[PDB]
Amino acid sequence: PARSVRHIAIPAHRGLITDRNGEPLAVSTPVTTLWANPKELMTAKERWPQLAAALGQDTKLFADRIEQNAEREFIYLVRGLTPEQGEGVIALKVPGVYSIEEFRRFYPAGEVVAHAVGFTDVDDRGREGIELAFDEWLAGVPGKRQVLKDRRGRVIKDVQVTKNAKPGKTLALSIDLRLQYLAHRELRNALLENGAKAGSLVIMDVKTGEILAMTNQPTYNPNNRRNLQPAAMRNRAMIDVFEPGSTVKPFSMSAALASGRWKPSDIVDVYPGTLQIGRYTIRDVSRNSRQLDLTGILIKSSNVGISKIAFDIGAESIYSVMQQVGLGQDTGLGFPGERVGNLPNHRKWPKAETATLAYGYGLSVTAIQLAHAYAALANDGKSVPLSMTRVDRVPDGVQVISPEVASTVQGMLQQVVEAQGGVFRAQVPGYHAAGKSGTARKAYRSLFAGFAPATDPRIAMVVVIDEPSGGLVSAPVFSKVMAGALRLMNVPPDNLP
Repeated sequence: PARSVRHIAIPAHRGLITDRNGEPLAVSTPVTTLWANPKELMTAKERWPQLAAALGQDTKLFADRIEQNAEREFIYLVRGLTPEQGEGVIALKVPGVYSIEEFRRFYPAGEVVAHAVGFTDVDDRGREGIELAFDEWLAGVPGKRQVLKDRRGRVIKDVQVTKNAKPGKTLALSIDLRLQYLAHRELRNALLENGAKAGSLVIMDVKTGEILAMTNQPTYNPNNRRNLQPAAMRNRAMIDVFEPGSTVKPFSMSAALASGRWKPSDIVDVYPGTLQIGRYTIRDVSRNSRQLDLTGILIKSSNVGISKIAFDIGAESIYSVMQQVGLGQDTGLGFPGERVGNLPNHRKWPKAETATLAYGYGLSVTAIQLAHAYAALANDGKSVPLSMTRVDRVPDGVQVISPEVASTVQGMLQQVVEAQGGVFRAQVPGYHAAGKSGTARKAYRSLFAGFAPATDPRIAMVVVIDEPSGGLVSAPVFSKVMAGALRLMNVPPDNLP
């Protein structure tokens, strides 16, 4: 053409991501991009070597690159320069070479909140985490303007803006960066001490459904992704599925106490630590007991004890509690490759399946699901939807366990942490803590799920440590992060004289 009127897209500024207190976690930064018009470049060959050497390119590869594209009006030269190397190259004044400021993401907290926030691709689109999950909200609407272009396809005139670029909107996460630092650090120190390869730690507000901290090791620096490894990029807390084992026994007990047939002081004979059912044998981790009360069944994590209770009340009651607290269910968070795990259902529950569900081998969950289930028990039996964004108006949420049963089970989990023979390494200096260890098979994962303070719960937490060198590995991690979380949140002690 003698001349052509053309569309040009005006990029939108991507919305700021903050923590719940407004601390920046992802910010769109002006970067210097140099681009070129080959058609203009072909008229200034004597400038190429100087241009090549400025971009640190082999003269010949650069010349071959221009010649092989002599028919196009655009090629990137280099993206993500400081203003200085922009002006260092524009200083040359090569025909067909231009500087533009593009927006690129910077992650001020880096590796500390990598998995939760995620990262954008080269086109400034979300690739992982919140960046992908809220991409529409954050992206805004690119703009449009009419330009006039010559034979060589260069902008000779700005005609009009036809649509204004709409800025992306700010997003406050539920994450408290201070709790997230404490969690990242304590988990890192736990893997080292315990000789473990990987791990996750989730902290939830039991009243609001807010995820206050979500940390995975190993982690990566999202500002430097050249030496990428899918191992480091793995959001384990939302992706890793495991059999929760003893950590779901409190939901089996919740069904027992709601049945009308069981109270805490009731007794089960678990001698001799094994129970044959058809061809299958249920086996306890410790086999030194006869009569146990329901609290003792939790303290000893007796698979025999919880099996005999499950046979008495039926698997249907247990399945229903686990379903209602979200185990094996969609979290509704919309994070990419979030797994739902599996809470298998039956019309007919034989003894074998009934027992395996009750002691937590008949299902697979994520750390986030387990944390959400502990939040509902901790919130006196009321489930609140999970949120990764700051909650200002709390949803109504659902009464899934009766407050009386939830209170009784809280008191049981407090005695699991506090009673002689209990998980004493979970005790939280300040406050009555409540929780339960488990081991999930792989080699295995050490689990601890709990909440505090035990009387007036505020925070639920799950700690997963994969293949240490079982559950008395995770207990101390919970102790440290919980004390630290309750203090950063100015929660007051409930263990006083």
